[PDB]
Amino acid sequence: ETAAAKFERQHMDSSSSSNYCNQMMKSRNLTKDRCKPVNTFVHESLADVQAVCSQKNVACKNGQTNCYQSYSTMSITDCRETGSSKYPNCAYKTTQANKHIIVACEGNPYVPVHFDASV
Repeated sequence: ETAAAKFERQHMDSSSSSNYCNQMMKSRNLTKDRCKPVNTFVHESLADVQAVCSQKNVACKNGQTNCYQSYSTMSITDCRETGSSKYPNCAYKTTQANKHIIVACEGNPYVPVHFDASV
């Protein structure tokens, strides 16, 4: 699995409910080795998200310079692990929102490889 493929698996859902995160985090294998604390799914088309790599260049949280912020807000779902959540039964809080996304891009083709933040 490539870095680009991994990004699509972990963050893309172009296809809501209170149990969305509980179902999605498991189906996308984000709770295999451990309960991933937080994760975000983007409901926009792959083309629209891949297009962010040519948008607003901004600094990455880690200090690298290959991050890009979307010019338009995007429909996203933030997943956050609850306190009562215990592996292997990872429980998540599903929250829908419309915000600008920031992703790190790499390669040729230059595509998203890391979801940095939502603003």
